[PDB]
Amino acid sequence: TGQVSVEIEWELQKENSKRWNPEIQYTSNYNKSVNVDFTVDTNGVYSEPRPIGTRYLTRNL
Amino acid sequence: TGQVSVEIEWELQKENSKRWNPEIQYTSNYNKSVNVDFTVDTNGVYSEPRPIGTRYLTRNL
Amino acid sequence: TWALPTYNNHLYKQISSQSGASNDNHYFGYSTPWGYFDFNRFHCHFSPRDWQRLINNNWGFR
Amino acid sequence: VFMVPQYGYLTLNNGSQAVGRSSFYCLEYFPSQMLRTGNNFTFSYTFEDVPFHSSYAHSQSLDRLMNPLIDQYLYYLSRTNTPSGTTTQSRLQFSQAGASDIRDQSRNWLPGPCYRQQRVSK
Amino acid sequence: DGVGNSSGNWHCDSTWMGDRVITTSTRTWALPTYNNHLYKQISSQSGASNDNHYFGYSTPWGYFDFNRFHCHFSPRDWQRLINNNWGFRPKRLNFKLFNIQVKEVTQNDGTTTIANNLTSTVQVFTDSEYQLPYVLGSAHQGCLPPFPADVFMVPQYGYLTLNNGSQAVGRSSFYCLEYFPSQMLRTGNNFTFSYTFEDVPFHSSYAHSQSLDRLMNPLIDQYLYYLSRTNTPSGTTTQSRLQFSQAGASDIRDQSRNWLPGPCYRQQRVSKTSADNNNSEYSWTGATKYHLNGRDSLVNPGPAMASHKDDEEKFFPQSGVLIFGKQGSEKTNVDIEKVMITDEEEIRTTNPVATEQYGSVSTNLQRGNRQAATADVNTQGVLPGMVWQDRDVYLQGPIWAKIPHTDGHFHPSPLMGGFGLKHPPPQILIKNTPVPANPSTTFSAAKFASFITQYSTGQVSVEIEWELQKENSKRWNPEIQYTSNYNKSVNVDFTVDTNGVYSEPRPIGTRYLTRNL
Amino acid sequence: DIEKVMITDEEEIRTTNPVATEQYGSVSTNLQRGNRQAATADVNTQGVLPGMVWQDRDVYL
Amino acid sequence: TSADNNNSEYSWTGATKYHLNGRDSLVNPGPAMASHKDDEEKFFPQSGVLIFGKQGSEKTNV
Amino acid sequence: DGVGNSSGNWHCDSTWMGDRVITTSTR
Repeated sequence: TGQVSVEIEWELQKENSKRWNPEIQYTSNYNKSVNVDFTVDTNGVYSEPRPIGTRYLTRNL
Repeated sequence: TGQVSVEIEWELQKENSKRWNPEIQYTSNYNKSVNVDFTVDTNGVYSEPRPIGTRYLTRNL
Repeated sequence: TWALPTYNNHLYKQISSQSGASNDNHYFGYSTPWGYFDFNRFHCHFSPRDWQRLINNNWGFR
Repeated sequence: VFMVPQYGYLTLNNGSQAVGRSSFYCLEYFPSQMLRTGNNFTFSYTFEDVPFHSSYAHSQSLDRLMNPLIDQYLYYLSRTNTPSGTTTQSRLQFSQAGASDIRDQSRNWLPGPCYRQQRVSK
Repeated sequence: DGVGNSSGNWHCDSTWMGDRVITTSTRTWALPTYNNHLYKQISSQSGASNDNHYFGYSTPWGYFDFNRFHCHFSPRDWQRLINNNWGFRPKRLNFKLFNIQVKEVTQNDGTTTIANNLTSTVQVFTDSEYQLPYVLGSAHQGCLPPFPADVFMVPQYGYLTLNNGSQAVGRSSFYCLEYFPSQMLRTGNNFTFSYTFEDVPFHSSYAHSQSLDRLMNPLIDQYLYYLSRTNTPSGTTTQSRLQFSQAGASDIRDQSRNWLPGPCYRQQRVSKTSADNNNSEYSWTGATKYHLNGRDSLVNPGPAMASHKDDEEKFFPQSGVLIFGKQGSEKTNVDIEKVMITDEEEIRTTNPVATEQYGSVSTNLQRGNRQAATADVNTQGVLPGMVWQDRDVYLQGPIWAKIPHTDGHFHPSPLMGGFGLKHPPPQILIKNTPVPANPSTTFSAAKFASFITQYSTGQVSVEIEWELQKENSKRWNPEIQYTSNYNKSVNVDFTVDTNGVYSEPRPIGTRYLTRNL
Repeated sequence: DIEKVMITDEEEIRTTNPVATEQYGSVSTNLQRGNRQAATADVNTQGVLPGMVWQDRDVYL
Repeated sequence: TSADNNNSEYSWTGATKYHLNGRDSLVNPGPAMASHKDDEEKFFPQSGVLIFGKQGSEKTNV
Repeated sequence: DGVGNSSGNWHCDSTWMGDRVITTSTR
């Protein structure tokens, strides 16, 4: 047994949009729930509730 | 008559949170509508549909 | 782009509340031929997207 | 396109009438640059240092700042009287606040000032 | 250096150098594996009243706290400090974790076998950036013990976030402590780090010798007039005539004064003698409280204000003072003799009495056909010109507290007393690294549950440097100092009994020297 | 009518700021004793007291 | 004006005061606040203003 | 160094620097 550690460096292409109206972003729901999303429950079991895909910002063709 | 132009420089305090679960952000609704939010209608009348307040990110006390 | 008329026909005027007005609503002042610029509302400088960019990402600004 | 607002100001008043202290200002008394077509007017300003406006909402309430697992070491007045046979007798009893009685934990801080309002519903 | 070379040397002495004091204290600690190495979500019980709801998490991490004064000062050291100094404050601190021990317990067959595990490690990290909820300064248990000999058990870290009753709102924050880089230690390693406090005002260790109401010269009259008498006799029936006078020794209550006492949020008054107190359950219904988000929360201790007027040592505010427990006191519903109730008579010169109303104010415009009426103020907000004294700090009392990160805090000195720091000493979190037992030879994606039982032990040492404001009084008659009683007793104060149990018999507050206003 | 305006919402500052509609707290107004029950009164207006913390009003677009 | 004022000894019972250590002490002058509204130069606070004596005024009950 | 000296220090943080991000994770 023992520890393993992986580090990765990622480059980014910053969003530069000049769109006027507000875009769509990813937000956790404001409403109350017995468990918060992406967190251990009463028995200590982490769980990813939904799949998150990278496409929320929009650009023209 | 004539043109007026005002420029302002604003300083920012970048969010540095180490929270694990995803935070709440401001997003326009995904659903279809006869008018998009924050845009001129059929007759060219711009309109701010809802008030937007600055408090969405969360920090501890 | 802005447009500026000639207010008060180029004359300073003294103005006050109406005799009928309740005591809470009395006032006395002047109206001037001058027009002023104001941009004290936030949307004057930020566009909705710009505003979105600002709130989502920053803890503070000034 | 917008229309420039018209400037006016209010000073002291005694009802409709204006008291002696009231100030009348002639705007022209101030030097003002005169522009013709093909001229421009620019000027620059730097704000004073001011505190950043918080664009965050706290994730922890003030009443809840303590650790749920460990009890405090300070005591509070839990129960003022205790049963004595059939009729209850005045006896003071103290306890240490814990998760069970969070409302009673000792705390360093107090909420913000309040001037109360009336409540109307949508 | 090596497995068999000690990481550090034990240090416990207080050394005084002019106006500076360094107090070092070393303790041995033990750290279990909390929550079986699993983060857990915790909340109040369905039955719990709405005032008692909460939602948060319990973490496998254990933290160090030393926010109690006796952790650093010995009773004699404390005596030296109060008698001699008008003020003091913390300057900087040094913290060390050395002689780390990790052991393994084999509990098969009803007999427990404990043995070294030189390979296993402890993860320690300091939250120097304050991205973790600060659980310090809430007067929790587990402080480095007052007595040096005692061994203590490291507290377990947990935190509370937003909640809507039992349920947790969307805004609630879940923090993974591991997400923070934490240095890993083996036996024969050490962890040290240093911190320097921010400039803060000295905590007054003096009690004023002059009351606020009395600051004037007894011999000379004022030159300002006050409304002495509103009406005067006119034959048989008295007539409305205004008369003015200059206040003097004779009518001291009337002298004009520049200053006002400190703000007051009023308390309920309960007496140490059972007889006086009313026979009813007013512990909560009669208590002074504030409201946040629909939850009534008891205001304890509350704004600093004297506990009792003259000759009323018998009384004390319901929740307006600190109350420490005598050694051996249980958790729930102890009798009065089992606690120690603190006493704030010192601040009465400038601070109101918690039980009494701040003042009287006139509420109606009088006239010929309407008598002059006034009403009491039980709650006065700060007004310009007020002066007050912050709450006292005791040997068993808290040292500091994190000022909440908000737009506005006014006079942000912790209400329990202590030093209100913006950037307080960072929380130190330590957790045994989990070690997996014999795994199954065939692969399985499910997470492990069969860890090797472990606990770690070792020494911890904290040093703090304190600055002093030496007493410079030119008073003629002798002052009041703190002295142990001359009389014989079966046990000396502040010492282990026949069975080796250290015990602090009484609370010691810093205010004995006196200065003028 | 109400539908013709937009009413702002300050739920964010509730963690440290009182609820505008509700009273700040309760304070005891009489000295109890054997023959006198313990009574308290609500405070609808509390001035700043030492130790208070609060959040300034939000700014909107 | 003597007439307006009520015919009673309210100099102390009716006065605004604060309490320190069980002693009621008159709050004079007290926090700065205007002495009278418009057109009420006739009135003044009981102990809310400064009062100087004209030259030659005695000590008690002038 | 030795049997009783830890080989490494635990790292898990993501740090953002302009258009670059470094994400480290230890298990």
